[PDB]
Amino acid sequence: LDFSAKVIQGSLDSLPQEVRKFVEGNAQLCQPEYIHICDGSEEEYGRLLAHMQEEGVIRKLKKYDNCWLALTDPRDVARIESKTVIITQEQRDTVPIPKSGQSQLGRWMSEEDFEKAFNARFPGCMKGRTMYVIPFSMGPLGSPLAKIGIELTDSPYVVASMRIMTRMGTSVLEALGDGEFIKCLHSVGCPLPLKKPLVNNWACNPELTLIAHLPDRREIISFGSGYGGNSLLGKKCFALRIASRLAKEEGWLAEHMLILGITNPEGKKKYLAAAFPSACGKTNLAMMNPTLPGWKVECVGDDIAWMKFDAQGNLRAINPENGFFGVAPGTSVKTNPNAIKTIQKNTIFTNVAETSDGGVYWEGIDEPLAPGVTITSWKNKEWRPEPCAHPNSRFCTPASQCPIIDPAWESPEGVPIEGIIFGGRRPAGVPLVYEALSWQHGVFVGAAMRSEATGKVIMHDPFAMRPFFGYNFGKYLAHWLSMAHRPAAKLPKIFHVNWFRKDKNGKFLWPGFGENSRVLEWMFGRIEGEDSAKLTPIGYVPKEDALNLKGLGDVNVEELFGISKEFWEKEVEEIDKYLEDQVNADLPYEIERELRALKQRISQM
Ligand SMILES: O=C(O)c1cccnc1C(=O)O
Ligand SMILES: [Mn+2]
Ligand SMILES: [Mn+2]
Ligand code: NA
Repeated sequence: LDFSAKVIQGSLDSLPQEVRKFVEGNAQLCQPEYIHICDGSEEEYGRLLAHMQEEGVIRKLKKYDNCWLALTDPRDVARIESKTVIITQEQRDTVPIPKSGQSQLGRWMSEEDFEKAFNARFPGCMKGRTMYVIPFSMGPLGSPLAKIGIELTDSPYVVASMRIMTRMGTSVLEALGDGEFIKCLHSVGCPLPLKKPLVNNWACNPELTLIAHLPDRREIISFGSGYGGNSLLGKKCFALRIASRLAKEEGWLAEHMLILGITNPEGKKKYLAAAFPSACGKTNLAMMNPTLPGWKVECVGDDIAWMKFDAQGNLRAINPENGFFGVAPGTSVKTNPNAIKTIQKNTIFTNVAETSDGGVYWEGIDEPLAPGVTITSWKNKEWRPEPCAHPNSRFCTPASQCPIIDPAWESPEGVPIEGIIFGGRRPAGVPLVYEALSWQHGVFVGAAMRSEATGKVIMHDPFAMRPFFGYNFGKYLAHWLSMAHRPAAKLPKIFHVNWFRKDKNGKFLWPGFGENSRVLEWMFGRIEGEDSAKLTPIGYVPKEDALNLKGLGDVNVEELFGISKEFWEKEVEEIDKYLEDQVNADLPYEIERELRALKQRISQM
């Protein structure tokens, strides 16, 4: 009952009553050998890294300043949606009841089934291991938008990564007090003595992997995987799934959006948010190096945004994270030079390749290696240019190290969002940029998002939230629409972008990268009320010569902004059937109305 004798750091007595209960009740259940209450200190961090190094769990990267490499079990390398569930009394609160097929907008599990699953996994699960108690805040410590969690885990890798990806340690505990917190429980599911072989010194249990959310109990319970999205419970589980439910209840928004600040040559600054599918491109835009002279781009965050209208009706956003857990492959000086600078210090890498001189390597890194330098792949074999890095391999780096981190990125009141950008991977039919005709149309544009996966398949990913909805997507849509009836709400301009448009030959029509600053300039000007737009059936596009195309030469703007009736007829039809099937009885009136209006404008082409 009393686990005081097994505490190796901190004190049960010093914790708040409800934090003590959570820790102890789970210590009784999981049966850890020790309990380690994290203080978040450098001493704690450095010593835990050194200990993972002793046990072959991580390798130090001698080329850089305090960087580390973990290579995982090939079976445990990404989020598993088919094993990710939300528990509520009624299925319909978690997912809309689909008309004809299976739901693509979430996975419900009953309380009864979950309790059985829990009981078959967690008892004894931490035997012989340390239970780490991680107090963490999501958002700047003083922010009224910030929310506090306690994560218990038996993985040192999760602890170190949480120190980066959240604000972690003693000060969180002192701030929390007798307040409320999200209860976060995680185990890798490998009690000692090990029943099964350990692969690549990476403890996991694929067969029993389960990532569960119980919003009504304020608990996140995750078993069997050590990989980021499944084990860093503050991130997807808390900051999108639980938080989007809380957001709905409390009248704010929790979204899968990057946040950047952009300043023009006359000193005026605006903040924008953007939701793109997990098929990334977010971190690139969030850290964009703008080519346009006199423009500046600074990063507030690259993944998640918690947004709330303030008393003045401004939509205020914070980044609830403390770091960047970005996709490593494809990251280069060319694609994201700001990312390269960030990750050369104090960064934990996972499943990337290692050079013989202790550097990192991945596909699309585009840095020649000196003759003499050989490469060891993420699978721990020598490698010759099978990919040297796993395609979902990662870097985990502090946000404060980004050389263009926004000076207001930790401001407790957040930053005012004046524009919201949706977008996706569309080779055909969708213009480079357009602007929604209204808030209601803008919500429909988010609802309608489609993107080509990596023959090709084009999938729906509404609001970039398909894997992340905390609750019924229809009600989520209703929640977005309600904002139009909030008292002083200054509703931001909604835009949609497609970097991926190809010509007949399969070649990109837009150069992208830092040239995307040119599209951001147009957005900026439209927010200022400029007359730079032309009306089309799908929304406003830049009118003749509105974009700055100087220094690019002859970009084919006709094709790049071409809108075909036959394509868009097909598009609205496909969207109609998707919303009817997947949202069904929960599709709000106003979304059906936007659908009809779009169909109608197209038919008149
Ligand atoms: O869980 C992930 O893989 C993940 C990790 C970091 C940022 N985004 C994602 C995502 O899928 O959107
Ligand atoms: Mn993401
Ligand atoms: Mn309305
Ligand atoms: Na390993």
